[PDB]
Amino acid sequence: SMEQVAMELRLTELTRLLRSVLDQLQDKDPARIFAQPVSLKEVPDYLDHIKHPMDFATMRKRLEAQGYKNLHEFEEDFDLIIDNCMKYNARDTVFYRAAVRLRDQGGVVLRQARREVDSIG
Repeated sequence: SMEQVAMELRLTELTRLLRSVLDQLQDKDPARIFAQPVSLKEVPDYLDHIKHPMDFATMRKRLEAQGYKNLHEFEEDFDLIIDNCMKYNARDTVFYRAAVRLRDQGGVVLRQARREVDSIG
């Protein structure tokens, strides 16, 4: 149907916007601390601590399969990246501090993305 097609075009346009958001969020992580999943070879106990791991590569895979239906879903995954890190790592670590900085800087990007997604519908 043409209605299905139109919905598919909206999904595609959202996907384009979210890819630009994701690039912008990831530039706020110049150390690439959140680039890839936590390695179970190097933190074998990780899953005893963190129930839903997340990282930028995993988000990017979801994005390219047009797997985010709205901005809320994408933000949930971004928040997992930060929140997981702040639970697993202590306050005095480079990891926790990088999460705090990503959160603060990403909030600005997400504030306007919310306006763009509403605005362009």
